Amino acid sequence: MDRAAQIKQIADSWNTPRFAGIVRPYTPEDVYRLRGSVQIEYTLARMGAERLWNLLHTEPYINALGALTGNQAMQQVKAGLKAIYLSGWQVAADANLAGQMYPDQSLYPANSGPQLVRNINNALRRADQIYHSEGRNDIYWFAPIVADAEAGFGGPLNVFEIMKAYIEAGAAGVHFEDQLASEKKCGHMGGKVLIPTQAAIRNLVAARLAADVMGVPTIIVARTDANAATLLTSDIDERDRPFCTGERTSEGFYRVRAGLDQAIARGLAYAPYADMIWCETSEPNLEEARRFAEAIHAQFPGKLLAYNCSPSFNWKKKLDDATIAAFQRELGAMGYKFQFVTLAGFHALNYSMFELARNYRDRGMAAYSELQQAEFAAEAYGYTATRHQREVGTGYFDEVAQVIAGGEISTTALTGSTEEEQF
Amino acid sequence: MDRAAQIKQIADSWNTPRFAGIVRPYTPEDVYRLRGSVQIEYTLARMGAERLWNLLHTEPYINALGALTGNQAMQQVKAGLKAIYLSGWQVAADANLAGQMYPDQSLYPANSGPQLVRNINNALRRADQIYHSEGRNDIYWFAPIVADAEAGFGGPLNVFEIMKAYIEAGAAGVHFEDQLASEKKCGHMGGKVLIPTQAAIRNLVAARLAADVMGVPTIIVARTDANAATLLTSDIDERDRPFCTGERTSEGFYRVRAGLDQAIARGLAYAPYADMIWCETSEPNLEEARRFAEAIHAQFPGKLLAYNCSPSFNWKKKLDDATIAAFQRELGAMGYKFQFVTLAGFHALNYSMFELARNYRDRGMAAYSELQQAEFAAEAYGYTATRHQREVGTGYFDEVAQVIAGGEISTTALTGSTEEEQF
Amino acid sequence: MDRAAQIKQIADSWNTPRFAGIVRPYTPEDVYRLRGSVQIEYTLARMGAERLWNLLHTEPYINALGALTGNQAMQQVKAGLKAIYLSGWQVAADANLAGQMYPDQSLYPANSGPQLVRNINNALRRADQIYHSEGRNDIYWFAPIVADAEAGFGGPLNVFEIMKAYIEAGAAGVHFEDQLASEKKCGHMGGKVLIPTQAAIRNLVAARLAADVMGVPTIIVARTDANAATLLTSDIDERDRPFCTGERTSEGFYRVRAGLDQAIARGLAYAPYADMIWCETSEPNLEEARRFAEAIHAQFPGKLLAYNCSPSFNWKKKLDDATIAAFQRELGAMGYKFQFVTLAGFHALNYSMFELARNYRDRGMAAYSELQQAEFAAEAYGYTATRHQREVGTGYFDEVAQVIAGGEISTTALTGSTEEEQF
Amino acid sequence: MDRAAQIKQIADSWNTPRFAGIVRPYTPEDVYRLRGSVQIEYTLARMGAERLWNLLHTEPYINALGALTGNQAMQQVKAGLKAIYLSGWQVAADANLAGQMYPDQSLYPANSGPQLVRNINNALRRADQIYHSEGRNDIYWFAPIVADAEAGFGGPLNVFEIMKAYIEAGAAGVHFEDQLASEKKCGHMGGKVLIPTQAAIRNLVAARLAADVMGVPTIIVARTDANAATLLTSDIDERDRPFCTGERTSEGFYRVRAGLDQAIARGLAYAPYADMIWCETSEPNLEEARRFAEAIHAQFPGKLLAYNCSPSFNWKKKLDDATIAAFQRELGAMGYKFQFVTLAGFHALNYSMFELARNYRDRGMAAYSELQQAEFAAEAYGYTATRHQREVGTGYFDEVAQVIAGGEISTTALTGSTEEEQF
Ligand SMILES: [Mn+2]
Ligand SMILES: [Mn+2]
Ligand SMILES: [Mn+2]
Ligand SMILES: [Mn+2]
Repeated sequence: MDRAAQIKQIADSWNTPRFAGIVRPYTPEDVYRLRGSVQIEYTLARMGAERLWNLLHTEPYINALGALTGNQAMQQVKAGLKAIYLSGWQVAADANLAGQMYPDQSLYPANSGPQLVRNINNALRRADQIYHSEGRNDIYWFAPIVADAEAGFGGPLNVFEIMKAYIEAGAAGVHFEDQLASEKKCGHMGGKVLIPTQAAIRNLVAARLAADVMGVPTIIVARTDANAATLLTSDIDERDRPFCTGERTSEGFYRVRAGLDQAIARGLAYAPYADMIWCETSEPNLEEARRFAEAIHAQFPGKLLAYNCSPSFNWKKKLDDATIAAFQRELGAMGYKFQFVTLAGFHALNYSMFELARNYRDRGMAAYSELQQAEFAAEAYGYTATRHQREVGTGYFDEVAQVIAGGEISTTALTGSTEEEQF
Repeated sequence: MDRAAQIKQIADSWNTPRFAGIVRPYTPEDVYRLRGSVQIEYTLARMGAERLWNLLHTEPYINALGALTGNQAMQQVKAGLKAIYLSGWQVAADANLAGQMYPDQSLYPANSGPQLVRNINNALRRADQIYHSEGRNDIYWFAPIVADAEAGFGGPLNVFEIMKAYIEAGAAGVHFEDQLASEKKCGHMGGKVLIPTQAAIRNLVAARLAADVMGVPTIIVARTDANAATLLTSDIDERDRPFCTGERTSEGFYRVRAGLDQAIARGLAYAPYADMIWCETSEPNLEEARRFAEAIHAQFPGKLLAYNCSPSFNWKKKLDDATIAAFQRELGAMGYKFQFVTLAGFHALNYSMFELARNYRDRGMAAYSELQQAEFAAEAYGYTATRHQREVGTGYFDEVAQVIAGGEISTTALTGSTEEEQF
Repeated sequence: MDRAAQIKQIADSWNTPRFAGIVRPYTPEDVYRLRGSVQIEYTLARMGAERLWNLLHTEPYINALGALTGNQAMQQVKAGLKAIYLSGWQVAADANLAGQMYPDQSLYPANSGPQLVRNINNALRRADQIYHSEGRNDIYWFAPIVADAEAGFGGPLNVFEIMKAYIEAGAAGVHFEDQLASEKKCGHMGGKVLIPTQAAIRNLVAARLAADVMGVPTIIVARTDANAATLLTSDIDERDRPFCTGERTSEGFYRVRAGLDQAIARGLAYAPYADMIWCETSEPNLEEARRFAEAIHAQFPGKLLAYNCSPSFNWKKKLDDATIAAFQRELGAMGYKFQFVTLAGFHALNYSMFELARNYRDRGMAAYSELQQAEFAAEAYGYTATRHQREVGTGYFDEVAQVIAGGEISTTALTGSTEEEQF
Repeated sequence: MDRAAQIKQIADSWNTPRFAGIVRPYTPEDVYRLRGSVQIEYTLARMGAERLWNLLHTEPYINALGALTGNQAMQQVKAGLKAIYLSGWQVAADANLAGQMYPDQSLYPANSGPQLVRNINNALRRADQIYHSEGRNDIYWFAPIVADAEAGFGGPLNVFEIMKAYIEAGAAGVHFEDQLASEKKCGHMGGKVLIPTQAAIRNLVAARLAADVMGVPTIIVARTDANAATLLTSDIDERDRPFCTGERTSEGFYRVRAGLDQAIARGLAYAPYADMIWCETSEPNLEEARRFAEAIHAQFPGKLLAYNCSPSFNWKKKLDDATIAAFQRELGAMGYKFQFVTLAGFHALNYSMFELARNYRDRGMAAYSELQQAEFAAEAYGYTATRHQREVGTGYFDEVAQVIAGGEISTTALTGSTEEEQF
């Protein structure tokens, strides 16, 4: 009976040092029933998961920046960062399948993040294909990507579906938050509304079930928005009543005492279900992170923690230049093994085009010459995109075109280009 | 007869200073027969063509940069550039509906170009919604976009469809080139192939017909890659026979004598069927542009020209600081009223992120600080995206939410945000 | 300061027979503040809106079927139906931008509906382009489409965005229903959850404010699932308190007294905020729809109703042939001016393909030739797709190529075709 | 090296009974150089191509229908067809990412075809998912898909790129035709233009290289339109000169003597670089088919052929009902192991909706109840889609939902649904 052999193999897989901490309130029987008859392979997802787990257990910490194009993810890997962050904020702003500029209010189409992850993996694969074609070895391009699944884009089935989509697109890891989908909001926005703790756990179980049904040890990050969230949908859950002042808004939200206490309560509740815990934060406060991490290690020794080094903070207002300089080392040492500047891509794209565009209006081609000279200078450090035809794969596609002809083509592109003759 | 007015009203619109020197080898009765029973209204396109036309005549010249995201487009407009360039090179590298990193060899889906125009206009539309709600109006958001139609992605029927798609999306001008569509290549790549003059003209006719059928006076830009391309597909056209050496390649291609000679032949053929002539060039050489300008102006005095200040040139290697600085004034004088840096969008993005990522790898939040610190300094020039919640409409959608609510609303986004607290 | 002229124009358009007894809890100045500098024209939306309203005021009733491709819509208009239904259920199952087969649980991307409207309006537009070129005009092609906006896919902001999307696509009417977005099911599935009355009203205001913002009088259709829904998110609304039992579920949902009385409570609550009321129903019961009409008209005389002649009912099981044959004429007398078979596309498509497939396995082209004959015979009833090159516009694009070629062209498609030879 | 060992794995995988008599004008080392550093698994494409090969070699022949929705493909598999045809034509008319209705004139976005293969595999994945959850085995859902790549949509790299696209979407075979890509049109349209035989060969080689790089034995079908095509781009190939009259068109096309001898010249040139050969024909003439099967097998013994049972033929005009009944049986014994009704999807869809729309326009719900009854009748033969909630996976998701809850759930959809009361 290969039914009983398959369920056997599911079970053995579940019972390894990965998953040591974690609870699955479903049998292997259940996963078997719901995964169909043919097990599809998700190479980039599996590789990304295994590589992210190992980095997280073998590095001081993993520091990322959000990317909203493949070209950005590419230059992040070229610089030597070992993981890539997929910001829903950045997706709303400038990269969704509605083609709109959106504030972080869950207004964009739900397949936007997965498609971007798929685009980022595609850029990374072309980089690798190009490097491989030149017999280079100096970069491992399949950087784990950690993706924003917001509040699930609805109910647990919506969670289940987006988890599967992120895996198909090949994400190493996926974060889910405890906000009301109908009213999801940026973590550094007012008006945040919590769901019942049991609600947030159902969401996390749907993540893991999805991941199991795809047969990938995708990393589940449980985020909580409870440190600032002074609104709750329902007082039904015994764990949430203690935080309810017993008053109610004209929409019938329950008012709650937000602060590290409600953040810790949610963190503790979610941690048997999550590979990593994320506590949204009003400011960069190394002390608040020490107390949050202390609280969580108190009952969950060595549980991975992630920290948002948000551009949503005015860093040099909240902190002296020495503390900033040490911030990621300090967060490192408390257990925050994954740290990510969420809106790095937006700020990098918007500021960089503003400075070029404004100098261009003023000084025309002087502005562009200066950028091209900055790009040449940066070649000493790894940068190469100044040679933009090679950068995007004109080299690679020329070699394809030559294998297809047999050496006899008058239409080789990189040969006789301004790139080969002026750089 | 209501039909007779419609056929009269088309004709009247053709017989205006807008179409002063340009030939339509088809009749008002034709446009009528092909345009359906209902006149659909393309506001963004009409506005853009009318303003692109008025600007190219009023202003000394109009310099633009390539946008590949809505955000790049909008920061170009905020920095006071009066028009946006849509590079297909850029669509191919990092912004196409296949989600692939591609060289400039028409590998991406043909609807990628227009989807991006819509996306950009969606962003300028949200910027305009924002400024309007705030009673500001110190900026004109609806900058006209000039878009890459490459070589029409195939036959004249393809040219027809991609022009309509671009007008639907709100392009002000579209540019077609005279490369073989199966073998289309960056203009600065080797191994480019010409179609005959009559085929190149069929494409520009199909493009005006598209525009006449939609009822919009869209600027038509005709590009010649003949300045460098030494391959041609047919010896069929009288005007081209003079350039064929007599050699033929193993593929079939007729070899031709490239040079300013061929470009002038092509430009002069195209000039009566286009609004603006763009001679692709292999170095940023002003005498070459002067020679070309006077050649067209000899026959077509006051005909509009376009110069691609290509990042595919190495400006300091090829020019002294004085020329670079004066380059665009020079071109404007010669009659080049639209000057564009095609790959600006690409190099801003890649350079900016390689530089943030690299500094961030060594120095953690100290690097991100310097970007935030620079973003604040940039406000002296009119940069605002440092306050990123407001930049992308958080404030606009609050107003909408409060109007929907009466005013009784607890889930407002911007009030209570770290953005109001710390900025 | 032409502000005051523009605000006056907004106000006047609101005091017309259209929008008689239609409540807007907002001012013309609010609309002015949100709509932006510039007023983009939505020709199909305007036409469709204006036409659908006239049709509901001059016809015994409009009876329509569900469409999930252009071709389907196209043949519905060819058959003489005057309007088109866009089913979210059908989007779910076989026409969504995730390209997944889903049950009706809002598991698909929220832009799938508006995309499908654009595609239909495209097919219809080409049908029109063809007929116009051939000089025919026995069909008016611009049958208004009524589109499913489910429960807004989230909050009032989610509603406002999806309305505007539908208006860009060219919908005449959009329905919203009073289920929770995260728990949205098919109205004939079990375990539906209502939101509070004040919540549904906010969604219907967001809808209108979207329409006002876009200068288009789009039909708004408030749906209620309160006839069958035994759950509710919150007892906050004074108006809902009567229906609550006081039991709450293990998830916190308040049990309520599902039935025509709740359906009626919601209908009367929504009626002043929508042009059309639709009471979902669990069997085709004329007496039921009589009660419901009497109740609404009791307090809102004239109010247009809409009825789902759902395929989710077994029509033979529930009704004799006499009533089935009378059903739509009876509803029309009651004020159900828009009646629609939601899953007509689904059953037509799956049945037809299964039957062809089943026969083709056993009998090969013997089976296909029966269909091919069935199709010729259908020419008695007005079918023409049997000649499938002319059906999709081979002739029309041939007319375009000729105009382009100046009559020339040795590549015409329909000259030489097996269609001219064999049909 | 591990390099030499990977190069070998490639070399060994070619040196097998598949690839039989198949020339690659490149080395395993070439595939290694271009394939990047990781090799991604492609389960559906590998299963599809292994199964297709196996069917084509063990069944008397495979007969398949066109499909333009997953639902159409679903039902094709359920009625018991062993394979699915993806038709570029159908994609043009009612299934393209332009959302346009198009004639078969290569006017749609190239990734349309691959996007539709994804959707269909998804549909079959959810059917399989359902049948597993109900513990059924009677149907094998993973029916191989044969998809249209037209003329590669451009140069050989466009062929490279769409072949990959088709593989990562899970296509089992892809077909390529020797018409000029910019003038590409229906096999049964006039005005077809041939590319040189050397160029047809590059496109096939491009196809094999893509499949080899993704490491999947995708079935390549070479198609020729040289039976009817009387135009050619270049008289350059020495195999093509014989058929040149020496006349030229104004466009510069070479007139050629079209017919079975030209199609046999193309078939014999292409045979060594394809697994299966396809001669496009103007009528369902069994003699023509024997003369082709013969010409080809004379030099390429046991070469698989494909036949288009085209709906572009008026079947009962050209043949007696005796010959029609026996048509696929005969073609089979001649060696035509793949036989497909290209446009079955279009005809099934347009017929069934026109018929219902017309009946519904006259007799209202009497018309719909006749279809539903016709649907119930069909259950005798395996149809089940009349219970439409179970068909699209409401049951499957109810089980997912119940495993996430652990049995404490009041929002189960089939529980209390009209489907479970009336069916
Ligand atoms: Mn987020
Ligand atoms: Mn280009
Ligand atoms: Mn629905
Ligand atoms: Mn085809």
